[PDB]
Amino acid sequence: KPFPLPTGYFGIPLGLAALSLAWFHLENLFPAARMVSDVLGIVASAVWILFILMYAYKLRYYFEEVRAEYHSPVRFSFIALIPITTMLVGDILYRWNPLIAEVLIWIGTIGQLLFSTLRVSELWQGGVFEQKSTHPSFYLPAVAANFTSASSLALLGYHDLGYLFFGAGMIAWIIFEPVLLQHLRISSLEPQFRATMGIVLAPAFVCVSAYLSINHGEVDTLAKILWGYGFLQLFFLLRLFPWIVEKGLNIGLWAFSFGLASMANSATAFYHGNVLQGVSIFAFVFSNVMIGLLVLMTIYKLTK
Amino acid sequence: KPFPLPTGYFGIPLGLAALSLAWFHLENLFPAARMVSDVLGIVASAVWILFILMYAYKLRYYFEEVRAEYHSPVRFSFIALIPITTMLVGDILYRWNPLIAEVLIWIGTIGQLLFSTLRVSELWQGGVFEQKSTHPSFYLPAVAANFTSASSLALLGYHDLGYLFFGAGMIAWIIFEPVLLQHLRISSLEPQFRATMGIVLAPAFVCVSAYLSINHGEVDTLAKILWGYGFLQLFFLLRLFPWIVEKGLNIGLWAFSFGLASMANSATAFYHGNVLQGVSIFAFVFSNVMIGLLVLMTIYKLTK
Amino acid sequence: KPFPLPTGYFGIPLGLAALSLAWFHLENLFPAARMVSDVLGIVASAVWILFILMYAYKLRYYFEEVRAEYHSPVRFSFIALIPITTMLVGDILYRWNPLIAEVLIWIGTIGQLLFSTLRVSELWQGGVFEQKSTHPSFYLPAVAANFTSASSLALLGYHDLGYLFFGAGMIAWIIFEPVLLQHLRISSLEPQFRATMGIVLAPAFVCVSAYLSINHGEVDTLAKILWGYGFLQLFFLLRLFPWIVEKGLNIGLWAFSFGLASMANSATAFYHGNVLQGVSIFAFVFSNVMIGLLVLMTIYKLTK
Ligand SMILES: CCCCCCCCO[C@@H]1O[C@H](CO)[C@@H](O)[C@H](O)[C@H]1O
Ligand SMILES: CCCCCCCCO[C@@H]1O[C@H](CO)[C@@H](O)[C@H](O)[C@H]1O
Ligand SMILES: CCCCCCCCO[C@@H]1O[C@H](CO)[C@@H](O)[C@H](O)[C@H]1O
Ligand SMILES: CCCCCCCCO[C@@H]1O[C@H](CO)[C@@H](O)[C@H](O)[C@H]1O
Ligand SMILES: CCCCCCCCO[C@@H]1O[C@H](CO)[C@@H](O)[C@H](O)[C@H]1O
Ligand SMILES: CCCCCCCCO[C@@H]1O[C@H](CO)[C@@H](O)[C@H](O)[C@H]1O
Ligand SMILES: CCCCCCCCO[C@@H]1O[C@H](CO)[C@@H](O)[C@H](O)[C@H]1O
Ligand SMILES: CCCCCCCCO[C@@H]1O[C@H](CO)[C@@H](O)[C@H](O)[C@H]1O
Ligand SMILES: CCCCCCCCO[C@@H]1O[C@H](CO)[C@@H](O)[C@H](O)[C@H]1O
Ligand SMILES: CCCCCCCCO[C@@H]1O[C@H](CO)[C@@H](O)[C@H](O)[C@H]1O
Ligand SMILES: CCCCCCCCO[C@@H]1O[C@H](CO)[C@@H](O)[C@H](O)[C@H]1O
Ligand SMILES: CCCCCCCCO[C@@H]1O[C@H](CO)[C@@H](O)[C@H](O)[C@H]1O
Ligand SMILES: CCCCCCCCO[C@@H]1O[C@H](CO)[C@@H](O)[C@H](O)[C@H]1O
Ligand SMILES: CCCCCCCCO[C@@H]1O[C@H](CO)[C@@H](O)[C@H](O)[C@H]1O
Ligand SMILES: CCCCCCCCO[C@@H]1O[C@H](CO)[C@@H](O)[C@H](O)[C@H]1O
Ligand SMILES: [Cl-]
Ligand SMILES: [Cl-]
Ligand SMILES: [Cl-]
Ligand SMILES: [Cl-]
Ligand SMILES: [Cl-]
Ligand SMILES: [Cl-]
Ligand code: NA
Repeated sequence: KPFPLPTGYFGIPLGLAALSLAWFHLENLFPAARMVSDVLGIVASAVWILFILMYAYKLRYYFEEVRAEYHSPVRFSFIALIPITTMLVGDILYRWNPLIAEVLIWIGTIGQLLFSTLRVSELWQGGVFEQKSTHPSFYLPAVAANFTSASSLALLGYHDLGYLFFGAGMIAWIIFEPVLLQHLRISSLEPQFRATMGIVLAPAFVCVSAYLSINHGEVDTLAKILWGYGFLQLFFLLRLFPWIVEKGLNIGLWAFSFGLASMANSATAFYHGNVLQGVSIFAFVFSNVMIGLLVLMTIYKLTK
Repeated sequence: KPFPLPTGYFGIPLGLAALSLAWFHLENLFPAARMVSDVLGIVASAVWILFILMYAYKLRYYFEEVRAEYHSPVRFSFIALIPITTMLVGDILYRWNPLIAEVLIWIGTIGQLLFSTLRVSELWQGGVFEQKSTHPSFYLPAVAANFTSASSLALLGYHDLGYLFFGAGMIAWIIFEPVLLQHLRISSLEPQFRATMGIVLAPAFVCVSAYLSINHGEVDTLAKILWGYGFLQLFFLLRLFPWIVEKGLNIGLWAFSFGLASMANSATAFYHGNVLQGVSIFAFVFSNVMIGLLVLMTIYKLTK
Repeated sequence: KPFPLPTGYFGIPLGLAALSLAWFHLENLFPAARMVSDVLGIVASAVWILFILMYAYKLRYYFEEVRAEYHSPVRFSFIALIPITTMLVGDILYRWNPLIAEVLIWIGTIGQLLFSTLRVSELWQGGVFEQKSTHPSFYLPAVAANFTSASSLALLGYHDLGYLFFGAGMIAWIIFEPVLLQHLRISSLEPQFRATMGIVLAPAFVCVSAYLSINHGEVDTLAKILWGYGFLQLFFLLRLFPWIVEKGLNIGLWAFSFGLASMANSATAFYHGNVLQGVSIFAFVFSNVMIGLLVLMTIYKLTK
């Protein structure tokens, strides 16, 4: 029996793809990592293909559900997961076929830029977006899609292009988070949306990963500044975790994967640069354990 | 028959002065640019003189209109156009008389600092500024006046002073834009004010132009970050343009000139630094075509 | 007759400790400064000890007042003064006993991190913090505690750790000030709270002092950017001062000490780096005169 695939589900391959790329950067330090990087990679791409097929199905037979998602001042943001993961799969495929990889990366970059130009600017005409629309998911089209373009174009050798996209993501981040934290302080989020709190972890770590990708792994003052703020939000989120899962654990916690994987990626670069190697090992293992718990609970839900 | 000159009209020489200075930086790459730079320069200064005279007239015979502008939590910002363009005319005059140029630049810097100290701080006593007061024009006294002081003082050799003013402008920018974008998302702007959306283009490009002026044209990571965010807002604004001019074209679109000219200026520096030369040429030509359309429509309105 | 010590009173040794450390950095330029640095230092530590004892008393016999402070979405922030000054006293003691100094600095760092993880994140569950809770004092646990950890750990040789804490403070600063200034524009502050406006001066100068502490006194572009924004807020505050003390002078003005002392500290580094030496001397003297007026009025209040 057919069914419209919920767009949020792209968060699953996203996380897994990100984790692949983290292990991929351990290769020259520990060659066995390459094996791990391949397995995650293949799995992430399999799911991605399947999900793309399902979403194409949803575009033909449930198109009005997609349109309603697209016009919502909140739900549209999850549409951005599609180009994002498309770019990440591109990065994975680069290790085997740089030509398919570049095609995918350009599809994802052009698509996310076009999505945000169409929709996020249109938010500025007012009267649709409301105060209660201020959701962490807004980071996906505004910030994460940009950081992913930046690292992917860097992967292809377009470093200055990557810098333009990186600046767009970083300043969009700093421009949106103030009002998001203020809204969280005043109204916060209903249990149905609380799992979305995990995206709050993402901006600093995704930022630093894209920055280190474009600047050839140079762990400078900026990268440490970013890492400090990221660990601050990590601690806040750890303290908040009981409240976030107050109504029970659920697949929505895949929202943390993006931050967790990015932490692991950044950890790798901090480890090559010989900066805070102990914190790096801790971060790398902790994000891997957390994404492993997520995969275990997702298999338990699927097989039951 | 006398008439009080609307303060917004200083936007016209402002734009033209900025465009002059952009072409001025092409001189060592294409000497013919110097000719263009002179013509724009002279025209910008002519208008400036005329406008200053009119505004002096308005200060003597319509003073209460100026006072009402000054006390408004929205309209006061356009007063800042006067020192800003005063500084820009100073920069133009530097090519011929550095002494008049320095006098003008100090007048403009002291005047804008004194204006903002008097008025913007007073906003913090509450009860006059309202949520509906959150207008893009607030960037003029808070951000642009500062960036203009920074580049002008740099022009005079006061680089560290210029850096103080640059930091004031950049952090004021980052501190105000979050709530401005949130307000645009929720309420946006009535057609009477929509042309003011063009000032949203300005901060990143004016920032980067002032930064490159103070740092001797060094196109570094910061300048590329700024350029990326500026092009993001440019694209948003292009998408929004039909809505902005929904009630018809009008002289208010001169609000875009400041961003457009600044883009052209930054383009010049990016071209000397051999960074994204294709994007630079595109930006330079596009801003020149847009300001040319503005001059053509302003002549059509004046001669009809 | 016993009495619960008001937590805000830690602002007094804080300021004095900060001023000590400012003079301490003049030593190699003017050895007499070391004498001044010692006197302030000893006084700051005496008060600190006394205040700690009183607060321990308040914890045993007035515990419910402390708990009510802790649960308030506004008043909790002053609790952060305790670790902050604890760290500052640690820094002073370093000149004589590095072992006690390190113990104090770790107590203060662990304590402030734990305080903010417990309480500031909990703000994000909503419904307690209100729009009217947006107070400048929020900078203490969010921003200043972090900058103080950063400089203290640097003092101990943990420069990369210090950078993590510095980034947390700087991005927390930039993330909170937008909504604070917007709230000040719209509602501002009742006379009972107006003295708290002095904390608005603090972020940029405390930031730059921590940054120069961690980066070995290198006065670079960032430090000048910060100094420019700090002087902008200084001027705004000077203009606002009559309104701030509209209902009369009071001990609450010690809220300015933290910014003033930090200005003096930054001035020292700017003077060693040979950057804006005239502005540096002015800043150093002006903050010293202002904290001296504060000490004089506090003695007049105590002896009367
Ligand atoms: C579904 C994702 C694409 C599948 C392509 C798998 C290619 C198998 O790649 C394997 O790993 C090594 C290094 O990665 C390669 O050198 C070899 O091709 C093979 O050992
Ligand atoms: C990934 C989502 C892309 C599709 C987003 C849907 C946006 C289209 O929007 C809709 O398109 C219709 C076409 O008939 C028009 O009739 C409607 O006016 C318009 O609202
Ligand atoms: C949120 C904004 C943070 C920007 C961080 C900018 C830090 C770049 O600062 C650099 O650090 C080096 C220290 O090793 C110095 O040698 C360089 O002169 C300095 O430019
Ligand atoms: C990304 C989220 C971090 C992992 C969530 C761990 C759950 C934290 O809270 C849980 O309850 C108690 C602590 O509160 C402890 O008994 C458990 O260790 C922990 O599982
Ligand atoms: C990345 C975070 C999701 C992976 C699983 C984290 C573990 C959550 O485990 C937590 O343990 C508690 C008992 O200690 C339970 O009461 C909570 O419901 C449960 O969330
Ligand atoms: C109204 C603005 C001031 C007018 C001064 C015009 C000076 C004419 O300047 C012209 O351009 C050359 C380079 O710019 C100069 O070397 C020469 O003076 C002349 O060729
Ligand atoms: C460029 C605009 C500068 C002028 C701004 C007007 C600010 C003066 O403000 C007005 O000045 C009057 C002087 O009689 C006083 O009576 C009023 O109290 C005061 O509101
Ligand atoms: C919004 C804040 C962005 C600040 C950008 C800071 C970037 C300065 O970063 C500099 O980039 C160079 C790469 O060429 C490195 O060699 C330097 O070590 C590094 O300090
Ligand atoms: C700074 C503003 C950018 C220039 C405004 C160009 C007007 C964009 O929209 C106009 O309508 C249609 C596109 O929507 C096209 O037919 C036209 O090319 C264009 O003139
Ligand atoms: C800098 C932007 C102002 C200069 C003029 C931009 C051109 C705007 O041209 C646009 O073309 C459309 C038809 O294509 C018309 O419907 C719009 O009313 C008109 O704004
Ligand atoms: C209450 C704070 C601790 C008191 C310790 C005071 C130690 C007195 O220190 C004095 O200053 C000199 C440099 O500072 C030291 O070399 C000498 O110990 C002494 O001259
Ligand atoms: C420096 C301030 C530290 C103390 C903050 C008080 C936070 C404790 O909080 C209180 O503790 C009580 C313990 O009996 C509990 O019964 C209450 O549920 C709880 O609100
Ligand atoms: C608010 C964010 C401001 C960040 C300031 C970053 C400035 C670092 O910029 C540095 O300045 C030097 C100029 O001496 C250049 O030589 C370096 O290449 C450049 O990286
Ligand atoms: C940190 C606060 C700065 C010092 C406060 C100085 C008081 C400013 O205002 C006071 O009133 C008049 C100016 O308005 C003048 O007569 C006085 O010089 C000044 O004392
Ligand atoms: C750091 C700021 C506090 C130290 C004292 C600053 C001096 C404030 O002096 C001011 O002078 C005015 C008269 O000129 C009085 O009317 C004000 O009440 C008084 O605040
Ligand atoms: Cl579930
Ligand atoms: Cl470590
Ligand atoms: Cl018109
Ligand atoms: Cl190019
Ligand atoms: Cl008092
Ligand atoms: Cl100086
Ligand atoms: Na707000």
